[PDB]
This record gives sequence, C-alpha cells and structure tokens, in this order.
Amino acid sequence: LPESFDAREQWPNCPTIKEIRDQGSCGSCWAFGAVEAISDRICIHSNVNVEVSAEDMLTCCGGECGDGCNGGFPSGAWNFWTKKGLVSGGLYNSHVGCRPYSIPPCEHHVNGSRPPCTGEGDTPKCSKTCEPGYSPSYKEDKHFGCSSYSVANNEKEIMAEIYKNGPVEGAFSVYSDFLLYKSGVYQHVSGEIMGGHAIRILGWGVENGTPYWLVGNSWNTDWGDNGFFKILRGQDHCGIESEIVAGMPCT
Ligand SMILES: *[C@]1(C(=O)N[C@H](C(=O)N[C@@H](C)C(=O)O)[C@@H](C)CC)O[C@@H]1C(=O)OCC
Repeated sequence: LPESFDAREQWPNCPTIKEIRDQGSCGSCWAFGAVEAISDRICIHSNVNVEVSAEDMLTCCGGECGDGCNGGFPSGAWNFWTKKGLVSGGLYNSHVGCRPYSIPPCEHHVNGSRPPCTGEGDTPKCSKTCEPGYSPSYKEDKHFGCSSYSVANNEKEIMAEIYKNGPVEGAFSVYSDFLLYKSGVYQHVSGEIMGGHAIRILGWGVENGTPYWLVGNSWNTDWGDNGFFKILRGQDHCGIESEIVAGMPCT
C-alpha cells in the first residue's frame, strides 16, 4: 500500500467523492456516511453517477437502522441498500433526483450565513414517491447493493478495502474539542463526550510524521477543512477503526 491515498484523485470520474453534504439539524450521520460512500462506490463499480438519497435511507429504513434523526447503525444502513435499495436524491432544495434531502442546511458549530443548527429535529416521513417531474417511479429508481459487510478493526485491512473498493463508512466518539477542528491531524485531548458520529473515510496520509485518515464530515463546507478533517490513524483513536462498514453494488 502507498504511504498516501486520496480517493478524490484516484477516481477523477466520480465527483461525489469530493462533495460534502449537510445532515441539517438531525442526528442522521449514520445515513449520510452510508449514502455518500455508496454514491462513490456505485460510480467506482459501474464506470454512472448517482446522488444516493440520504432522505430515502433516513426515513424508510426503520428500526433495522436505528432511530432516524435520533441516531442509527451504519451496518444497518448498508443492509437496507442490499434489501430495499436506495433511490436518488440530492441536496436540500436542489430538486435533484427522486427524493432530495428535506432538512435545511445549517451552521454546525461555526458562524455563517445559514441559521444555526438545532439538535432538535424530527425524522421526516418515509414517502415512497419521487418529487414532481422526476422519472422513473420510486420503485424503478431504486439502486441495490449486492453485499453488506464489516471491515475488521485492522489498519491495513481498512486501507486495502479503500484502496481496492473505494470509500467506506466509519464511526468514532466525538468529544467537544473535535467541534472546533480547522486543520491538521485531529487528536482528542479534552472535552465532554458529545456522542458517536458516523462519517466517510476516503483515504489516508502522513502529516508531519503523524499518520491520518482522510475524512469527509456531513456538516457542510464551512466547518473544519472545507468540510473534511484528518484524524489520527493506526491507534483506533476515538474508535475510528472500530466500526468500519461497506458493501458492493449489484453488477
Ligand atoms: C450521528 C450524528 O449525527 N451525531 C450528531 C450530529 O451529527 N449532530 C450535528 C447536527 C452537529 O452539527 O453536531 C451529534 C451527536 C455529534 C456531535 O448520532 C448519530 C449516530 O447515528 O451515531 C452512531 C454512529
């Protein structure tokens, strides 16, 4: 394996790999990390570009994935993809795809032009219909996964998985000091625990001798390093290597 790897550069024909979404005032990171990586993998393994609907995942999976805006289980999300499939759907108010995200973007622990996020957000309804004007039908717009698996808490295996099959979804414990991240390799040193957080790992590297994972957060682009962040790699820091999940698209 190379010392560094950036899925954005390795798969130039898959722009979803470079995009950063906004989960809004809803604890739907479990769903976002999943649909983002799935969007990447659909492009990687069928090179078609599709913005997989975070809305479809968040609202229609149900108990199998957890509790909607109240948090969920990443591996459960990839299972839904293989069982029920996922329709397309872009950013809030984009009118892109079958089911665009219905929760407004907001400021995540930063100041900006958008309204500040409010932890309190309800899970939208599971509507099995597409926005007006979009074709095909909800059922016909479903994209299915053909496998859903968990990658071992092993740095090399995780790197190999990414290197070969594309970005994966992961999760780690968020402490308050992470909220103010701007640059460099994040290492937890202080702050009360905020809870678990699911994200998308799309690569790795070494900064000033410090090995790290290249991660895409779902708190919009004005948070962190243009929406991305780097976190210590190799020591299961904050459990970043403990809950890696992925899957492969059908044909
Ligand atoms: C993942 C999650 O979404 N976490 C919360 C979050 O992202 N909040 C946004 C609105 C923000 O700007 O902080 C929050 C706890 C993180 C600080 O609870 C879900 C989940 O399913 O976690 C399990 C992996």
